[PDB]
Amino acid sequence: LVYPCGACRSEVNDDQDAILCEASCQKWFHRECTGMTESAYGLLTTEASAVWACDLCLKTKEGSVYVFTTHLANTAAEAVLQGRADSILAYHQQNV
Ligand SMILES: [Zn+2]
Ligand SMILES: [Zn+2]
Repeated sequence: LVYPCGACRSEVNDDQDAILCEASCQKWFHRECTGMTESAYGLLTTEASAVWACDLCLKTKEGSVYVFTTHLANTAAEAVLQGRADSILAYHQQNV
């Protein structure tokens, strides 16, 4: 099969950091095509109860587990790294 990046349209390969808009548009995105940080990527992909939503799905409220936009994933991860949140789910819980 082939999996075109939802933003740049080239193939997303297994050796590339990538996230899936799995609860909506069903497209893979290269991490660097989304604005997501490395830390947000590492923490979100490790959390099986978390799903990510891409910017185009957010724009039309497509589809309307814990849901993170790129911005929420970034800020939750920064709080984790700073020792200000115990985990990205704990941050989501507190902040919505
Ligand atoms: Zn891409
Ligand atoms: Zn999407």
